[PDB]
Amino acid sequence: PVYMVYVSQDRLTPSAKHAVAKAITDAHRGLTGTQHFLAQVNFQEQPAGNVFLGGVQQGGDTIFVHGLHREGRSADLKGQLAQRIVDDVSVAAEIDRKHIWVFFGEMPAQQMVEYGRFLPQPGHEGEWFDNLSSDERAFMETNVD
Amino acid sequence: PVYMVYVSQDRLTPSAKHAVAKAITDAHRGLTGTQHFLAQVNFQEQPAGNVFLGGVQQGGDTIFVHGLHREGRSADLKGQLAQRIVDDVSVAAEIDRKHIWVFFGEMPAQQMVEYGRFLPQPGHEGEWFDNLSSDERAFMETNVD
Amino acid sequence: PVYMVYVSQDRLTPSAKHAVAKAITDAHRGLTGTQHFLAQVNFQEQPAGNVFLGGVQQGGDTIFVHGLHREGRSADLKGQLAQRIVDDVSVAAEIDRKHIWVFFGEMPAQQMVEYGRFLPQPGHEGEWFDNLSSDERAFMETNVD
Repeated sequence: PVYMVYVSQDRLTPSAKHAVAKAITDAHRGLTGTQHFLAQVNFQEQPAGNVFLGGVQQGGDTIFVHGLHREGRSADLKGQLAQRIVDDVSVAAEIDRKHIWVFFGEMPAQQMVEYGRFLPQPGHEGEWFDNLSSDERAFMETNVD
Repeated sequence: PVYMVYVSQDRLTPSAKHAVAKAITDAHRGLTGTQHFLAQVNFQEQPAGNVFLGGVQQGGDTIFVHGLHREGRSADLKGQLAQRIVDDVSVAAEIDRKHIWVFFGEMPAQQMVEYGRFLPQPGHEGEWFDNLSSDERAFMETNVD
Repeated sequence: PVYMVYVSQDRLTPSAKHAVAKAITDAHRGLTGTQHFLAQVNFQEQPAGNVFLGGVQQGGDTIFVHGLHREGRSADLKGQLAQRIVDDVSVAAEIDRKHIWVFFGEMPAQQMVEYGRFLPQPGHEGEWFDNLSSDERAFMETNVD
């Protein structure tokens, strides 16, 4: 998947960014089976005051997670995954849960490309990994924490 | 909903950001009934010259509104809401409507979290707000302009 | 369409941004037939280190293209469009394909607005253009390269 994470500049230190990425990644790995290296977390920083809620300019505590997923999982799994992200981003960022927004969007794997390769359907990532060329496997392997 | 608003750096003054947010938020409330505090406007500023139309680098005048909505509304309602955002943002920011792009994406409310809580379906915002904590309602009430 | 392109700061020069924007616009136009001026490429730059793969912070090499399309095209056409974007962007940015992520999201044209006007169904771009007013057609025409 790709998790776009919209935060205010200077709200998360580099280590807090690492912590937030590891929380989102571990959650997605834990609940779906997808290997760590297929999960990207992409922080998008904007000056504080760029978020408005109901017309009121905000400080810099709001966190918006936009999660882009392959189609094919159940509503039940997706709810657990969103709740676990709320949970673990709150702990990892030391920010209260009422600041955390999480939307999941879904697309057919047939129109999703990671590492220059089309994604498999959500249960099939094991065989998929194996007919990647040598180098592709070696490269992805290095992206695991 | 979350409205992501893609604009160039220094194109909108802070007063214009407030007026554009208010404009999007009032149109959304006026046409859907969703309470003000549930509508987020998130400005993503980039240096002018980062937008290309037909391969031709632009100045800093294009505005792309990307609305992330719950599923359940009619095509006619989304059409009126898209058009009102066009008209009202054009007025708020004093920009010709030909600079304004607006896309709506929808997701099930079941996979959509705001203020740390799962959203209801689009007609049930009343019941939903009546079963939040006292604190949660209070934090939420402060985000109305 | 709108192509959101997430790249690291100072990884693409002005000229490289242009080439990547031309690669995408040409790939889209070749394969779909949509006029050049209807294809927006919108570069979102963030400091290097804001991208985490498997929870591993990246340099500034990763590119994520998020395509926002009208519904109505075949899975095979979109597979050819995604592959050609990956290929052409690889040459134009001088970046290995293993760094390129491409996702397509689709929405009904009835909730999609470009240049302040609702988009037509795919394939209906020609007739659509002529019942635009003279000045709208004229502003649009200037965005071809």
